[PDB]
Amino acid sequence: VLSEGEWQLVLHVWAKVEADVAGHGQDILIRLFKSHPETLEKFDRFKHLKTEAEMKASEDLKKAGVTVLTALGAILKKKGHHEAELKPLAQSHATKHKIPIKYLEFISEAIIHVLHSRHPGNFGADAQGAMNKALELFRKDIAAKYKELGY
Ligand code: HEM
Repeated sequence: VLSEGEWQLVLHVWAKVEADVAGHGQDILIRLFKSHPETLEKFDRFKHLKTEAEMKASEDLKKAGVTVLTALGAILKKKGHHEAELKPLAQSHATKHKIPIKYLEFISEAIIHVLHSRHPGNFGADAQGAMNKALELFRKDIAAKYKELGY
């Protein structure tokens, strides 16, 4: 459970992302792919991309970044009341895309990495704490649906 002050922090951080959704989302996916190459293999849509330059130049990767962050942004703004929004993502990711929960931990770390990279001196220690908590809560709640389905 996050406090109100912690959710306020999360959403102030998210306001930074909303100023350049496609940029943050592309950066997040690139970091994920480069740090954890097994993640890229799950995307028939992107597995042609070999080099970071190709990833950076991929307009479709930007579009995927918008899609991901649009969904995560809406989720965060529910401030934990996100059962309706998580259900379809659990189903798709566990059963169709075959994404292990470990890879959600990896994308969570990518988010923190990219926020630090883009906002040096402006991503506060309190904010990092709160954002970690929010992402932990998301993973816990998705993980429960995975467990249900045998994943
Ligand atoms: C914050 C975490 C995540 C969010 C909010 C998210 C959100 C989404 C959304 C909204 C879609 C499109 C709708 C759907 O199929 O359900 C999608 C598709 C997909 N996601 Fe995720 N995702 C996340 C993490 C991951 C991770 C970590 C991976 C892989 C390592 C992954 C792999 C995929 C794949 C393969 C697709 C289908 C892409 C396509 O072929 O168009 N997702 N995701």
